[PDB]
Amino acid sequence: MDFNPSEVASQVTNYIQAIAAAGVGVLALAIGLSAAWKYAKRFLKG
Amino acid sequence: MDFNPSEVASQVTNYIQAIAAAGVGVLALAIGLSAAWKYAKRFLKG
Amino acid sequence: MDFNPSEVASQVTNYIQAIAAAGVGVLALAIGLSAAWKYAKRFLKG
Amino acid sequence: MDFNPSEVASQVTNYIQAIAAAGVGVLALAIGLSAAWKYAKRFLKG
Amino acid sequence: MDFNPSEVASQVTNYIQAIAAAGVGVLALAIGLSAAWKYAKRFLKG
Amino acid sequence: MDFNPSEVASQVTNYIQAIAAAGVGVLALAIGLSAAWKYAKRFLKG
Amino acid sequence: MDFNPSEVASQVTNYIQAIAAAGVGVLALAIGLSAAWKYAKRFLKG
Amino acid sequence: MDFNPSEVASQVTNYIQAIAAAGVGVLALAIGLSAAWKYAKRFLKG
Amino acid sequence: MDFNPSEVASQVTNYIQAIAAAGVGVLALAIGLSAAWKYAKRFLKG
Amino acid sequence: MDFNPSEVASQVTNYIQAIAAAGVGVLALAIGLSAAWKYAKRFLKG
Amino acid sequence: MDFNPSEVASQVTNYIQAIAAAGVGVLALAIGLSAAWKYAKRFLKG
Amino acid sequence: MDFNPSEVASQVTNYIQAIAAAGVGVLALAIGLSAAWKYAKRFLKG
Amino acid sequence: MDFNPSEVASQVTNYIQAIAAAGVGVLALAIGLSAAWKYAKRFLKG
Amino acid sequence: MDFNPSEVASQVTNYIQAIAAAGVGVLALAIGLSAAWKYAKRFLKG
Amino acid sequence: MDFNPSEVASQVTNYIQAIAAAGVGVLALAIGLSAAWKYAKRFLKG
Amino acid sequence: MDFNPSEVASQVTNYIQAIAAAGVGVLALAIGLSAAWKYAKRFLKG
Amino acid sequence: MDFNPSEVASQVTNYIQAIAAAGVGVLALAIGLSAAWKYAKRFLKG
Amino acid sequence: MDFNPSEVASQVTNYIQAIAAAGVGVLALAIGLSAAWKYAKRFLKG
Amino acid sequence: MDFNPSEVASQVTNYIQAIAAAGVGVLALAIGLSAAWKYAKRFLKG
Amino acid sequence: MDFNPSEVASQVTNYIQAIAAAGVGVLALAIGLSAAWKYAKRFLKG
Amino acid sequence: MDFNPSEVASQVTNYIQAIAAAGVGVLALAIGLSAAWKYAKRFLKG
Amino acid sequence: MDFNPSEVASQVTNYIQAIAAAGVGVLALAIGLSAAWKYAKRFLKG
Amino acid sequence: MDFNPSEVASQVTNYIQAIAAAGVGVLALAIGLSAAWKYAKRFLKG
Amino acid sequence: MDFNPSEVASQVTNYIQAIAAAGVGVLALAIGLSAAWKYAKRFLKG
Amino acid sequence: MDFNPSEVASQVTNYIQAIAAAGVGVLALAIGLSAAWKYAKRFLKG
Amino acid sequence: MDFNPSEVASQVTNYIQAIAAAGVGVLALAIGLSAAWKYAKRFLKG
Amino acid sequence: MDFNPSEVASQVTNYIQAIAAAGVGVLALAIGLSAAWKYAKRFLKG
Amino acid sequence: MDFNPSEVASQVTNYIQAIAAAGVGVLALAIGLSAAWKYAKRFLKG
Amino acid sequence: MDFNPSEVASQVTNYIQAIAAAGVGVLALAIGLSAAWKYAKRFLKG
Amino acid sequence: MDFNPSEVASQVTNYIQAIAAAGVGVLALAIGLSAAWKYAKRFLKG
Amino acid sequence: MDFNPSEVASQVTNYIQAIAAAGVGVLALAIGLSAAWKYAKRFLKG
Amino acid sequence: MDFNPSEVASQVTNYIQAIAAAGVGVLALAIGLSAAWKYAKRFLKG
Amino acid sequence: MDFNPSEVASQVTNYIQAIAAAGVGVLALAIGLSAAWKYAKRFLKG
Amino acid sequence: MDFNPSEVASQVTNYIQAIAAAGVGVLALAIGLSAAWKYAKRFLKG
Amino acid sequence: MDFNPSEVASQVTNYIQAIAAAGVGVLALAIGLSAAWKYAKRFLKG
Repeated sequence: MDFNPSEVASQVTNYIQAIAAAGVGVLALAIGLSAAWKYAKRFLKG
Repeated sequence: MDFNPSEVASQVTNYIQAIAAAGVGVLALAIGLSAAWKYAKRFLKG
Repeated sequence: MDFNPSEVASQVTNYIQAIAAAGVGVLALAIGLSAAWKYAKRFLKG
Repeated sequence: MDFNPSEVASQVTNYIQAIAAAGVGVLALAIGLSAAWKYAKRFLKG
Repeated sequence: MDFNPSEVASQVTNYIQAIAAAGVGVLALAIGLSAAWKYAKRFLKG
Repeated sequence: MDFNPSEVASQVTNYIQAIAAAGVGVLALAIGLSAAWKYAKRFLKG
Repeated sequence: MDFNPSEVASQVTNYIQAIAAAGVGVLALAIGLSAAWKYAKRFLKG
Repeated sequence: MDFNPSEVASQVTNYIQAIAAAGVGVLALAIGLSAAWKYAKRFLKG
Repeated sequence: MDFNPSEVASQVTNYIQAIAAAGVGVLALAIGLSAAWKYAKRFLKG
Repeated sequence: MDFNPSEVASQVTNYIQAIAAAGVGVLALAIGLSAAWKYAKRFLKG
Repeated sequence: MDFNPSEVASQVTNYIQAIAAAGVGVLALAIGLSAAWKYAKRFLKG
Repeated sequence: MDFNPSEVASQVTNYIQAIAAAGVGVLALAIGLSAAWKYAKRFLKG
Repeated sequence: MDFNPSEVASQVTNYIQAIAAAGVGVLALAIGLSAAWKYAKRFLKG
Repeated sequence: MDFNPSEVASQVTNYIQAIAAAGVGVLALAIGLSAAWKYAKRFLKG
Repeated sequence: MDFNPSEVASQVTNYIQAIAAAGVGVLALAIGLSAAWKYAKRFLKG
Repeated sequence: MDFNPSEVASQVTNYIQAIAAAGVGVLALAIGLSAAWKYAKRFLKG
Repeated sequence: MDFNPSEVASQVTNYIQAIAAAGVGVLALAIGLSAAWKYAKRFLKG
Repeated sequence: MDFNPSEVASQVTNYIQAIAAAGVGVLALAIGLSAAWKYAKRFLKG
Repeated sequence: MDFNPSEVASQVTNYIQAIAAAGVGVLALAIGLSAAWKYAKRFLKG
Repeated sequence: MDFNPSEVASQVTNYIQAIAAAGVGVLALAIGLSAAWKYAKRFLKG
Repeated sequence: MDFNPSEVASQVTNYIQAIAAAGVGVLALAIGLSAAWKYAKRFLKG
Repeated sequence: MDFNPSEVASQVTNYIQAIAAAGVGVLALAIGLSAAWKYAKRFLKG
Repeated sequence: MDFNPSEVASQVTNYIQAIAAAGVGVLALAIGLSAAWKYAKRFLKG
Repeated sequence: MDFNPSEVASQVTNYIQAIAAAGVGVLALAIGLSAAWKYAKRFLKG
Repeated sequence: MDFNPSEVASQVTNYIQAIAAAGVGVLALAIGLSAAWKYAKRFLKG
Repeated sequence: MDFNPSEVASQVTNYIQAIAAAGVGVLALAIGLSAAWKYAKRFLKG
Repeated sequence: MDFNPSEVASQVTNYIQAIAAAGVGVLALAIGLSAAWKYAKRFLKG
Repeated sequence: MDFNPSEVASQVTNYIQAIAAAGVGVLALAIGLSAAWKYAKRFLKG
Repeated sequence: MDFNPSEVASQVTNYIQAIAAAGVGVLALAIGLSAAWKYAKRFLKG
Repeated sequence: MDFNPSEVASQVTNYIQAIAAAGVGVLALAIGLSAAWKYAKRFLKG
Repeated sequence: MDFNPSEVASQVTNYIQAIAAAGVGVLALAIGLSAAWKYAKRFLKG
Repeated sequence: MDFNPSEVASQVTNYIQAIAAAGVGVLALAIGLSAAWKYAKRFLKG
Repeated sequence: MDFNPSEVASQVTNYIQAIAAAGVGVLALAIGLSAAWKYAKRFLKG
Repeated sequence: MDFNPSEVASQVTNYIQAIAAAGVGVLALAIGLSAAWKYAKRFLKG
Repeated sequence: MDFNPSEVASQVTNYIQAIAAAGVGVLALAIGLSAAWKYAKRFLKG
């Protein structure tokens, strides 16, 4: 069993598409907000 | 999840239309008034 | 357990809606005031 | 402890009501005076 | 004993709720203050 | 598999064209507005 | 008994699905929080 | 010893009440003065 | 007596279930803690 | 004597409760201080 | 019987193809995961 | 009686199939575990 | 049989070309992403 | 050493009493003069 | 006397229960400690 | 075979010229952009 | 790939010619107007 | 000797009280000065 | 081969002369422009 | 590339000769007019 | 003499209590110091 | 090679004499002009 | 050597008394001048 | 090298004596003229 | 018959060429694999 | 000889008091300087 | 050889006196200039 | 026959030149790759 | 033959001069590049 | 041969003087430049 | 003579007390040093 | 000869004093340098 | 002949002085290099 | 014939000088190589 | 003659005191060295 460990490269990688997103990916709703958060202060700052 | 963070550009931006207005936008009622406020003093100043 | 860490993206994000607000969000009562604070000085300044 | 940092928005904000006043707020006694100060010179200026 | 190490995930995690708070969590009383601290200087700065 | 990791340089980079835009790119509608936001206050300021 | 040690590959592997999760897996509730923990400080930091 | 690091949140925080004041806090005697300092120049400026 | 030494495979193996746990198994209470121990330092580190 | 090595799991583990604390645990008095140490510099930095 | 022990080289070797896989081979499902496990922590770590 | 000692080669060999397994063979349930035992420590170690 | 073990150097090595790739190689799709993942946060960070 | 940084608030502040005066303070001899300077031109201007 | 040497299997075996323990068995008090010994260095190492 | 492992230094190194480029190298199209990305915000910021 | 990142200096720079213009450049139609805006008020002011 | 490493938590910690002060602690004489340093420039800046 | 790694100091360094320029170096055409960009707004601002 | 950024001083400066003129320079046709504009009112005012 | 080798388990074990301490045990005075050593550099690092 | 990095202080510094001039230095031809630019408007303004 | 790093707080601090002065301190001869520089223009401006 | 940065206070300051003059200093020939410029208009204005 | 036993040295030796190979010789297909087996774990381990 | 290896704990530990100092300890003369080094740049930076 | 590594603390430290100066130290000729550079623009700015 | 066994030293040794290479020798193509494998991850890691 | 094995120390050692170089030695062309690789990102990062 | 391995301390150490320089040492020509690189952007930034 | 061989157990055992020490026992002076040797490198490593 | 092997403990140990130094001991001249090497980059890094 | 075998202890031992050196002894030229080899990578790694 | 068997001690012994070498003696060319073989893997391993 | 063979026990035994030493006894000079030989490699290995 050697073809096994390669086909597996498919096993980390499918676990990763959304995952890589968890900090960066759902967060864009709150994170752009860090940007949106800027405007929060400038209307105040202008 | 990568299409996520772009679609999100829609999330800061919709939070911004009125917001950008808060200092400049409701204030035009009181701010033009800073202008209107000028006349306040000139009828007095003329 | 891999579906776990994604469903979790729901765990930072729900902690964030008000939170992101704490500096920008309650503060708009005092912060616009930084703007309102402007007028404080102009009636004096005009 | 996450509800903590929001309830706290109450902690900057209560520190701010008078505070925001310190430069603008007690000063209106002396500052309007900057205005009152105008008249000081005009009776002289008229 | 293998079910042991998983049930344990409960052992770090219960040690963490307040803990994660210690720097961010009690500190919001002093930290928002870093924000509140801003106003400290602006009434002075305006 | 070594030609793989280079061809991949194509994988971050295609994820980036719009992305790099998200803060700077959709925002130019609201951001120029930060500029447009200037005029907001000057007609008031002039 | 030689088919034994292979069928066994099933014995480490079933012990692993949740297990691999214990540090990474339950922790995403507290760990994303390390991320969520970021926001903790920025509303303060902005 | 885990209850230790939380009870400690009490250790940074008690070190902070006056401390946060050092730049903003004693300074209000000299800093409002930056404001008071304004008047210094206006009686001269009026 | 030859069936003896096989039936015995049952004798090491029953001695092993908890045993294998001793370093890894009770320790997950203290070990996850090595993980929990991380958070110990980050609230401090953030 | 085989029940011995398991009962022993009790021997590392009781040696560990405070111990795990030594770097993280007494140190929270000085370590939060690394955090408290932050404020040290900001009142200076603000 | 001497050709016997060589033909036998076929007897260890056929017992080995999957076997060699047992730790490395089924495990790639959980092991790449040790890699996949990395990403677990970075979305959190980024 | 000389054909006897050869036919006997059948007598050690049938005693051996499971036997050879006793240390390696039942143990794969606990031994892979030595491998599974690895993961025990890494979720802790990661 | 001695030429055997050398010709075999061909047997590990052919098992290795893709294999060496499994962590580094398929992953460049997700890994550059760790890089691509950077941009995820900067449009937010800029 | 934590009482140190507060007692120090005494160190900027004592450096400030005259200092704050340097532009506004010695200058009142020349600055009122900017006022006195007015009269310079009016006896000429009347 | 032939039943003698078998009944005797009882004579090595009863000498062995604790004995097998001597290196592994009392030592678990000091040996887990080799494990406990790990923590000794990590609180220092973390 | 010893001259082999040196001639091989040629084998990592030829795999590296473009590779080293993958994060830094294709990315300069998107990365300078991080710089170009600056200007994105300043025309807005000026 | 090293000549790549330099040739790229061409990639930010071509993105910049008009861009640098966006706030300053289209705006001269409205901005000179800030100047033109002056005259707006002087015919009124003269 | 296990009570040793805990009692020792007393050994880093006593080395730390002043130490933590060295950059933040003696420096408040020069650092507030960074603040005091501000005033240096404003009497000049007002 | 030890004289190799030093002679190589010549290999990063020759890759650097223009490179260091890429952000600062081609950009001076657009960057001074950030300065030139100032004038853009002042003729408007004067 | 270091001689680059100096030769560039030529790039802002050539963009400036007419530019500096835009508000002051074309405007002298309309601006002297602000002066010419005086006469507009005096023939009326005399 | 068979009870001998067990009673002896008492002979390694009594040699071990302090001994196990020698690297970990006296060293906590210098080792926590490796931790204390951290602070050495941070007051410098902050 | 340690005398190297000091002799080098000569390498940034020689790159700096004109350079520091680029914004301030060639620009004095156009910048004093910002001053000269004043007069542009006053002959108009007087 | 631990008393060393504290006694050293004396080493940055003695390097600082004049130093802190270099920008603010010798410059008061030229900087008040920025103030003195004001008068330069007002006798002209009055 | 620490006495260096102080002796240097001599390096900005010698660059400043005439420099501070450039706008205020050569200009007094043209600037008093702004005053002289007054008379230009009054002989006309009287 | 004495030349017999020497000519026979040919009889063990011809039985040995492949034979010596059986453990080392066919096994290089599976054994290098023990080496190849290394890589199995490192792509996972890197 | 067993009391030997413990008494020896005295042999690493006496080698350590100054030693632990070498990087952290003499260096505080140059390292605080890294801090002192800060001020180097701020008088320049203020 | 143990007295060696301490006496050596003398070897980094003597390499450091000027070195620490290289960025901060020769640069004060050009850096104060960053300050001197200020005046460059103000005579222009006043 | 005694000169035989020495001349034979030639028989293991000629079997060894390539052989010693099999794990280390062909593998340098894949092994340097373990090194080359590093770069795989750093372009990703940088 | 005993002088043989020493003269041989010459046999590993001559195989080593370049060899030791293979990872460190040819690689300095690509490795300094890991350093050169830094600059890759900073011109982008500055 | 034991005096050999010490005299050798001379063999790593002579390989190190320039070597240690390769990243830090030739690079000071390009690295101070990272500092020199600062000025690149400030004349632009001032 | 049979009591002889037992009384003799006293003859190996008295030869052993120091002896067992020779590698472990005198060596603790140099061996802890292997530990002490650690610190050798960390002050360097920290 | 039994007193021989103990007196010998003197033979490894005298071979060790400098020896233990070879990697750690002469190297402190180059190794502290790894520390000194830090400063190499920070004057550049500050 | 019995004095023979002792005098002989002189025969292994004289064969050993250099010999023991062959792996450790000539190799220190290449081996310290394994240490020297470290630096190879750090100038690259720093 | 009795002097015969002693003179013969010369007959095994002369057959032995090279012979003893055959495994250890020619092999040092390939065996040191087992050592040299180490380096084979470390340049790869470093 | 029977007392003869016992008195003789004195004849093997006196031949043995040094003899037993020959392999173990003179060799401790070279053998501890096998231990001393360890250190040979670790200063290299650390």
